[PDB]
Amino acid sequence: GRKVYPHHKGLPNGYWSNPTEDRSQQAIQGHYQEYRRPKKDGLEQRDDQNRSVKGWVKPLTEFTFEIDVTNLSEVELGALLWLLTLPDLHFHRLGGGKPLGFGSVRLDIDPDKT
RNA sequence: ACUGAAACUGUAGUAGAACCAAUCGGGGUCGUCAAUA
Repeated sequence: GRKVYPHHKGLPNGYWSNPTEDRSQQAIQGHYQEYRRPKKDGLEQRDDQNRSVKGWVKPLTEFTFEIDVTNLSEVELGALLWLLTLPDLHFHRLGGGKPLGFGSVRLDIDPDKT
Protein backbone atom coordinates (compact mmCIF):
# COMPACT_ATOMS: atom_id res chain seq x y z
CA GLY A 1 0.00 0.00 0.00
CA ARG A 2 0.87 3.65 0.49
CA LYS A 3 4.43 4.26 1.65
CA VAL A 4 4.66 6.65 4.58
CA TYR A 5 7.57 7.94 6.63
CA PRO A 6 6.62 7.67 10.31
CA HIS A 7 7.48 10.68 12.43
CA HIS A 8 10.86 10.31 14.14
CA LYS A 9 9.50 10.41 17.68
CA GLY A 10 11.82 10.99 20.59
CA LEU A 11 14.76 12.71 18.93
CA PRO A 12 16.74 14.24 21.80
CA ASN A 13 17.62 17.84 22.58
CA GLY A 14 20.31 19.15 20.28
CA TYR A 15 19.78 16.39 17.72
CA TRP A 16 19.46 18.89 14.87
CA SER A 17 21.73 21.39 16.61
CA ASN A 18 25.10 22.37 15.12
CA PRO A 19 24.59 19.94 12.23
CA THR A 20 28.01 20.43 10.64
CA GLU A 21 29.45 18.47 13.56
CA ASP A 22 29.97 14.78 12.67
CA ARG A 23 28.20 13.39 15.73
CA SER A 24 27.15 10.40 13.58
CA GLN A 25 29.57 8.11 15.44
CA GLN A 26 28.34 8.64 19.01
CA ALA A 27 25.04 7.61 20.62
CA ILE A 28 24.27 11.02 22.08
CA GLN A 29 21.22 10.29 24.28
CA GLY A 30 20.80 6.98 22.45
CA HIS A 31 20.61 8.34 18.89
CA TYR A 32 23.24 8.69 16.22
CA GLN A 33 23.23 11.80 14.05
CA GLU A 34 21.32 9.83 11.47
CA TYR A 35 20.60 12.69 9.05
CA ARG A 36 24.27 13.45 8.39
CA ARG A 37 26.64 11.57 6.13
CA PRO A 38 29.48 10.32 8.35
CA LYS A 39 33.00 11.50 7.74
CA LYS A 40 35.49 9.02 6.29
CA ASP A 41 39.11 9.29 7.44
CA GLY A 42 38.14 12.67 8.86
CA LEU A 43 37.05 14.13 5.52
CA GLU A 44 33.58 14.94 4.26
CA GLN A 45 31.88 12.25 2.19
CA ARG A 46 30.39 14.60 -0.40
CA ASP A 47 30.15 11.76 -2.93
CA ASP A 48 27.64 11.73 -5.78
CA GLN A 49 25.30 9.43 -3.84
CA ASN A 50 24.42 12.09 -1.25
CA ARG A 51 23.31 15.68 -1.66
CA SER A 52 24.27 18.58 0.53
CA VAL A 53 22.13 21.47 1.77
CA LYS A 54 23.33 25.01 2.44
CA GLY A 55 20.72 25.46 5.15
CA TRP A 56 17.26 24.47 6.22
CA VAL A 57 14.08 25.91 7.64
CA LYS A 58 14.48 25.86 11.41
CA PRO A 59 12.18 23.82 13.63
CA LEU A 60 9.40 25.74 15.37
CA THR A 61 9.16 28.14 12.45
CA GLU A 62 5.61 28.76 11.33
CA PHE A 63 3.85 29.05 7.99
CA THR A 64 0.31 30.15 7.27
CA PHE A 65 -1.47 29.00 4.15
CA GLU A 66 -5.08 28.86 3.04
CA ILE A 67 -7.17 26.11 1.49
CA ASP A 68 -10.03 27.17 -0.76
CA VAL A 69 -12.48 24.29 -1.17
CA THR A 70 -15.40 23.80 -3.53
CA ASN A 71 -18.45 21.54 -3.15
CA LEU A 72 -16.95 19.24 -0.54
CA SER A 73 -19.44 16.83 0.98
CA GLU A 74 -19.41 16.42 4.74
CA VAL A 75 -17.40 13.21 4.41
CA GLU A 76 -14.91 14.76 1.99
CA LEU A 77 -14.70 17.86 4.17
CA GLY A 78 -14.62 15.88 7.40
CA ALA A 79 -11.73 13.83 6.06
CA LEU A 80 -9.81 17.02 5.29
CA LEU A 81 -10.60 18.68 8.61
CA TRP A 82 -9.60 15.53 10.47
CA LEU A 83 -6.11 15.82 8.99
CA LEU A 84 -6.01 19.51 9.93
CA THR A 85 -7.20 18.86 13.51
CA LEU A 86 -5.28 15.74 14.52
CA PRO A 87 -4.68 15.38 18.27
CA ASP A 88 -1.44 16.44 19.89
CA LEU A 89 1.82 14.81 18.75
CA HIS A 90 0.38 13.78 15.41
CA PHE A 91 2.69 15.28 12.80
CA HIS A 92 2.51 15.43 9.02
CA ARG A 93 5.60 14.76 6.93
CA LEU A 94 6.60 17.30 4.32
CA GLY A 95 9.27 18.08 1.77
CA GLY A 96 12.43 16.08 1.36
CA GLY A 97 14.67 14.08 3.60
CA LYS A 98 11.71 12.41 5.28
CA PRO A 99 13.58 9.11 5.90
CA LEU A 100 16.16 11.12 7.84
CA GLY A 101 13.65 12.87 10.10
CA PHE A 102 13.22 16.11 8.18
CA GLY A 103 9.87 17.67 7.42
CA SER A 104 7.75 16.69 10.40
CA VAL A 105 5.12 19.43 10.69
CA ARG A 106 2.11 20.18 12.88
CA LEU A 107 -0.98 21.35 10.99
CA ASP A 108 -3.76 23.13 12.83
CA ILE A 109 -6.63 25.34 11.69
CA ASP A 110 -6.91 29.06 12.29
CA PRO A 111 -10.68 29.25 12.85
CA ASP A 112 -10.96 33.06 12.81
CA LYS A 113 -9.89 33.20 9.14
CA THR A 114 -11.98 30.19 8.03
C1' A B 1 -26.59 53.45 -102.57
C1' C B 2 -22.47 54.05 -96.70
C1' U B 3 -20.24 51.43 -89.30
C1' G B 4 -25.41 55.40 -85.29
C1' A B 5 -24.03 58.49 -81.35
C1' A B 6 -23.69 58.55 -75.94
C1' A B 7 -23.79 55.43 -71.29
C1' C B 8 -18.31 53.32 -64.89
C1' U B 9 -21.89 46.74 -63.49
C1' G B 10 -22.23 50.22 -60.05
C1' U B 11 -24.63 51.65 -55.02
C1' A B 12 -25.25 50.23 -49.31
C1' G B 13 -22.98 46.31 -46.10
C1' U B 14 -16.84 45.81 -39.80
C1' A B 15 -15.39 38.07 -41.39
C1' G B 16 -17.90 38.85 -37.15
C1' A B 17 -20.39 36.97 -32.13
C1' A B 18 -19.48 33.34 -28.21
C1' C B 19 -15.02 30.48 -26.07
C1' C B 20 -9.88 30.79 -19.27
C1' A B 21 -4.25 27.29 -22.87
C1' A B 22 -6.19 24.69 -19.34
C1' U B 23 -6.60 19.89 -16.02
C1' C B 24 -3.36 16.04 -12.62
C1' G B 25 1.73 15.63 -10.35
C1' G B 26 5.64 16.75 -2.38
C1' G B 27 12.41 17.96 -6.22
C1' G B 28 11.64 12.94 -4.18
C1' U B 29 14.30 8.66 -1.92
C1' C B 30 17.82 2.27 0.18
C1' G B 31 19.70 -2.59 -0.84
C1' U B 32 20.80 -4.11 -4.37
C1' C B 33 24.54 -6.40 -7.89
C1' A B 34 27.55 -10.47 -9.65
C1' A B 35 27.94 -16.60 -9.29
C1' U B 36 29.88 -20.16 -7.82
C1' A B 37 33.10 -23.22 -4.39
